[PDB]
Amino acid sequence: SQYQVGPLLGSGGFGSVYSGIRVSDNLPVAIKHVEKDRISDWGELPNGTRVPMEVVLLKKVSSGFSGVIRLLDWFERPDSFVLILERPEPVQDLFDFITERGALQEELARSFFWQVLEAVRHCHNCGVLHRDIKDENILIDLNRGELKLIDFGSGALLKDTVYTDFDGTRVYSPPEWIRYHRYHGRSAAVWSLGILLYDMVCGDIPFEHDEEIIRGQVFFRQRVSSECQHLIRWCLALRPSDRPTFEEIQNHPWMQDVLLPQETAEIHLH
Ligand SMILES: COc1ccc2c(c1CN1CCNCC1)O/C(=C\c1c[nH]c3cnccc13)C2=O
Repeated sequence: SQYQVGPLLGSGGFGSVYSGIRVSDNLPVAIKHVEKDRISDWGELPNGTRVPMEVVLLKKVSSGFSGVIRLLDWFERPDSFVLILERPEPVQDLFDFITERGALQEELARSFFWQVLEAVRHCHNCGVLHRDIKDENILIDLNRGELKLIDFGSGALLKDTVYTDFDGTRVYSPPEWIRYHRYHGRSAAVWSLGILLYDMVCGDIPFEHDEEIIRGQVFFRQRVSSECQHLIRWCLALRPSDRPTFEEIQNHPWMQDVLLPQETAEIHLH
């Protein structure tokens, strides 16, 4: 009615995502159907309405501009919720991008990683923990060179105490989760960021099995500068408290002289 539904973009047990167009202005959107009986975590709006937590989280971060995909609207159905999400065009997710082009040049990896950090910082500042940071949940606006974080379906309100639930991606999950089913938000995020950064510069993730994660030894399969290797190994410290803060990551020498998004697009995407 209010949207022209296009092709399916992806699906899972959570539900399904379609490309779409808002009739009123031809604005590109994504349409996410979320099955009610597969929602683990429910939240509340002021009005008291139960909604998926993702709706709560998205509202907390969809204020203003950011590298987070914005929730434009949402609807309730008898057995599902429907989320209307911002859709840049043309886009490609980071997983497909790395698949097509292999390991990224460090200058490009630096630009992308920096934008992800800024997006994650925005989330934390808004009281939101994403909990599933990975290449598939990152969209690249190919024209503007801007990255967007998506899928807060595994996320949670940020807190300073321990989390005992996790339904994000295992190979991006920290050793303390694998072992003790316990983690703290920021340090677990930093671990996933380490996995992400390795993924960008090596063209694949560093760990496949639980035992490799808890061993935490990083082998580099591509030529990577010593500074980048150092940042990666720091983010992947076995002890959570040994991991850097976001500020320490962004002040790391490897992170200096980041390209602007449009510069990034001009050199690397055009
Ligand atoms: C299994 O597929 C899923 C699952 C969850 C979400 C999702 C997709 C579809 N793609 C996403 C990219 N990686 C491959 C799978 O998309 C989302 C949000 C979106 C907001 N705006 C957009 C624009 N284009 C595509 C997507 C979205 C989601 O939460």
